[PDB]
Amino acid sequence: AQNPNCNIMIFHPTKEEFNDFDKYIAYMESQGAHRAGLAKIIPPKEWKARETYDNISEILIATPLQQVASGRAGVFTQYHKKKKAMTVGEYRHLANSKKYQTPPHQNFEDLERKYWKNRIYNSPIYGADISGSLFDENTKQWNLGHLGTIQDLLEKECGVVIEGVNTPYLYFGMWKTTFAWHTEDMDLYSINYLHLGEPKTWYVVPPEHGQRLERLARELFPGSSRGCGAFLRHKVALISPTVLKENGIPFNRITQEAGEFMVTFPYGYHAGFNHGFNCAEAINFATPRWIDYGKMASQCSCGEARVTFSMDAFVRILQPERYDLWKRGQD
Ligand SMILES: O=C(O)CNC(=O)C(=O)O
Ligand SMILES: [Mg+2]
Ligand code: NI
Ligand SMILES: [Zn+2]
Repeated sequence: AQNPNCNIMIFHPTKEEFNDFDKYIAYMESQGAHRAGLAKIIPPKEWKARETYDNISEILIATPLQQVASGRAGVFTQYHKKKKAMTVGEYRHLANSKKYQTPPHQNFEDLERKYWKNRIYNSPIYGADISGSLFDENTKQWNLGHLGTIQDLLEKECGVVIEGVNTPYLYFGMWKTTFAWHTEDMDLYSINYLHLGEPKTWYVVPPEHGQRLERLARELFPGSSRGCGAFLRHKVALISPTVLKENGIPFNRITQEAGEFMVTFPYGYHAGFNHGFNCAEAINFATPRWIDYGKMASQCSCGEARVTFSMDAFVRILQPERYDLWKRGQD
């Protein structure tokens, strides 16, 4: 088997290899990339997402979220406090303010250390889950707004027609803005392009050891666990790499920089943080290989996780037994 230590692999497609998205995902998985739970894709030097980002200040962040932490440095939950709307311009200015800017540091490793030591003592504001794309419509390759849809994948593989659409989301980040330990909705893939700004650091557990993570999480957040058997779906728990080492949880880390794609694979748990003001775009996608992961995906039936319109149909078709109890959580 390829990639038996489950390392994060980095790919450098040629522009010829960058034409067929589905094919290159399949290629990466033939080299074992999926075993890590995450891969890096460096686009070919010829490729451009768009001409410039000169005009993006006028994008509105309707609901910025202040990420308030509770707990110890390496084991904490965060809750999202809703703030007043602001433009990307206002957000970027806020991200560069003395209160919120990235501190002095030698390298990513020094900054990682400061993040984990000082994360809980601060409340950065995130512009997350904003519907839209910054890909130019004339960008034909790896345009996240022009991928085949999950519904069409489901229909090609299983013969069933369902409602739903699937569109990209933008994420405006600043120093310390954090994404908690999670898999994608329905354990789908995700693809994330870092359009501009400072880096994003990612941690990931191999899908074949996801249950080990889940078990640690139940021990670390014992109340949350009683409340909901898929409480990582709530996207609030943080666990540091030190804590993961101490408890024997296999994992890897990598930093994504501007102009790079990351792909998460079905049931690859991930978490991470932003180094400073940036903007990423992301979307879930599926392959034939996803269908069984979707069949087996854990669901939140405590009602905290509150998920998209399009997820109804996935659960309804792939998880008909779960569908009576799950939709009562969604309503
Ligand atoms: O970019 C973020 O903050 C979170 N991104 C992801 O979890 C993803 O693309 O799967
Ligand atoms: Mg604008
Ligand atoms: Ni994700
Ligand atoms: Zn729940």
